[PDB]
Amino acid sequence: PVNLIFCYTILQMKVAERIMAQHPGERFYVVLMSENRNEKYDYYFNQIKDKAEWAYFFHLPYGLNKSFNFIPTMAELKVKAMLLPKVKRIYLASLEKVSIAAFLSTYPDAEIKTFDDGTINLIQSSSYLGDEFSVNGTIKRNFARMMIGDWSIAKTRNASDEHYTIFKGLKNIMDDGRRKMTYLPLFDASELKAGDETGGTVRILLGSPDKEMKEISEKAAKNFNIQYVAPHPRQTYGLSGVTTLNSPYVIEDYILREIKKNPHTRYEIYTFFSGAALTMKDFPNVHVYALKPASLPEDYWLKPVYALFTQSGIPILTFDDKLVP
Amino acid sequence: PVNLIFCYTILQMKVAERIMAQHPGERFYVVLMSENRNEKYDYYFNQIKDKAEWAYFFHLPYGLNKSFNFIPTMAELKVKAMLLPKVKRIYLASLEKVSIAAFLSTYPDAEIKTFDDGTINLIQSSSYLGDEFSVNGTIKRNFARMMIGDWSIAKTRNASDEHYTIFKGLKNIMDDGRRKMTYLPLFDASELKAGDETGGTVRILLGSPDKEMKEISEKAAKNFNIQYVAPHPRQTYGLSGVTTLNSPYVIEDYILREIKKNPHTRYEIYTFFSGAALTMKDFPNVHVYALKPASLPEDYWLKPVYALFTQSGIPILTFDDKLVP
Ligand SMILES: Nc1ccn([C@@H]2O[C@H](COP(=O)(O)OP(=O)(O)O)[C@@H](O)[C@H]2O)c(=O)n1
Ligand SMILES: Nc1ccn([C@@H]2O[C@H](COP(=O)(O)OP(=O)(O)O)[C@@H](O)[C@H]2O)c(=O)n1
Repeated sequence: PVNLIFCYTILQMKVAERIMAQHPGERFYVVLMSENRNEKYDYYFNQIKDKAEWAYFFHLPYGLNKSFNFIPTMAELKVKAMLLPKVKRIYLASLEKVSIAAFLSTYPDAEIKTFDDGTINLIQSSSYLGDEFSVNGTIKRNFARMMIGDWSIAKTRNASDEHYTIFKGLKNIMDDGRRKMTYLPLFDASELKAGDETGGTVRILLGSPDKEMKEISEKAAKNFNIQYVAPHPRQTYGLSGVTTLNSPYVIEDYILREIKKNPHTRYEIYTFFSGAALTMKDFPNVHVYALKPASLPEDYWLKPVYALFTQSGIPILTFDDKLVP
Repeated sequence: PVNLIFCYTILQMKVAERIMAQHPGERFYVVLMSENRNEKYDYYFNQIKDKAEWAYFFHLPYGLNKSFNFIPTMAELKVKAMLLPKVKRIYLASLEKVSIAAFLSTYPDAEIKTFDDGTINLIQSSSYLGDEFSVNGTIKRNFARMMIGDWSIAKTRNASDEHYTIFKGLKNIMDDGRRKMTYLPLFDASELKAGDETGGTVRILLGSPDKEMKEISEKAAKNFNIQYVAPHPRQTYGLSGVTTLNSPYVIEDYILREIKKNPHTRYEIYTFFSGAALTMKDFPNVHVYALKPASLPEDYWLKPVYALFTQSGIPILTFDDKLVP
């Protein structure tokens, strides 16, 4: 159980030091956020790093703060005035209307538009009311409590008149009557020239970011005879006995390039319920499979995941990982 | 006149690219804010940096985001759950209740306490109603409009039950009946052992951060025969013909050390109305002077500055800079 202190000036750091020296028995994490860095600043930051359990110094880009901790002069007013950019419109993920809400309000006349955060846009309001979410003090209740509140503010607090979704035909949480829904497809399957699938089958497993799916994954690769793993961008460890595909592209892009180059090849994409299955279903010559490992709990994925997948036409294969050496 | 786009995932960056490619004639600044960095992320960031008029990639500290752009698994819920720190209390500058407001609300049961931003705490509510601030479309009106709103939310939106001020005897903007005011003195003048001022006078000019006070400053140093300049921490250029004092300390600290070491020396501190004069007035053997250059406009400092200074007992000297070679 910790205390936080936030600073943005040297004198505020001296205050942080007085506050800590007054609570010798307490734990402190201390964040300095400042546009300036120099000998003077560091010296007082490092004084705080020596007393705090943890300390971080965000070195922000010049002119992000349009207010002042001091009383400004006509000079200091004019400079900030004429560097403050002139802002007509702002685009952001729906949930960023919550977390970058304080910046939004400093541009009250900017027209706002949002786009999907990701697959989290696809869980509809009522789903967060399910029994799955309604036990108490549980980790699933706290999540639902949170999203319900966050979506509320994203929908009701800084009027934005349009929402971009990348998912064709699945109801969006932001489709609330208060805004235009626009479909914006990220991926161009035309000009690919994909024909009949002769000359072979390439099998790829999508990697999981959970370091704990390493052994399930390796078994999946063996069971279904998959040669390649496409690692998750949030993924950090490796699989043994499976050729990892190293590439700067995300999977969808990489697969689009391969189809262009290999227009007769059957592509099989296996995934533990990654969002990619949803963006990829309709790709020509691509066949997507959800893998549901029997050894994980049933509640390891939220009920809405299963619904979304079968609603989207993706096979959910039961996989008996425990029967694989 | 610009458009902003904010992202926190690769797919959101692809959306940013579609949005820009659809407004070829518009200017874009694009910010990616992400906890992960790698080949995959950079590649898509650099794609955006090639189309945007400007682009910046904040590489945030792990686990700052307690929500999800994807639908999380029981694993992904548990990990975030048990890394999310346990937070009892949060300390921050009064105005940071506005700018870090969205983080505050994600800790609804944390007890909150504030401290002064700086001298800006000393301008009282009504002062922002002055004629000085009440012409229209002016830069001074916009400032007052802004502070009035910011103070309102700092005072009324995330109940905090105590405010620390570093200024003894000057009314604080946060002294609104809704909270305890506590004086927290930053600076220990006792144990200094300052005696009668014999053995000489040391004169120091406080540097201005306005690169445009360079010539006024140099003249001040010459006029009043000041040998040393203490440069501002926000200050970035140098003075000619004045020995700059290089030190990691801020002025108050540095002066405290000097008095200990030189307990019979008279210290004269000259300043164009820096906040330091307010924290320093009562230091033993320190005599502070405000310098008001005749060649600047009268409205270069806000009326409340002058009031605060004379209210605080600091001499305001008229300085005829134009009469100095
Ligand atoms: N192995 C993988 C998995 C996901 N992805 C990308 O990650 C996106 C969504 O994955 P997800 O729902 O498991 O979690 P997040 O990626 O939204 O963080 C997909 O649309 C793919 O572009 C990938 O490139 N390779
Ligand atoms: N030449 C100077 C001027 C200010 N300062 C520090 O800056 C603080 C306030 O200066 P100010 O009101 O001109 O503007 P800010 O410093 O609040 O940004 C003082 O309390 C000093 O600690 C300094 O160390 N040296």
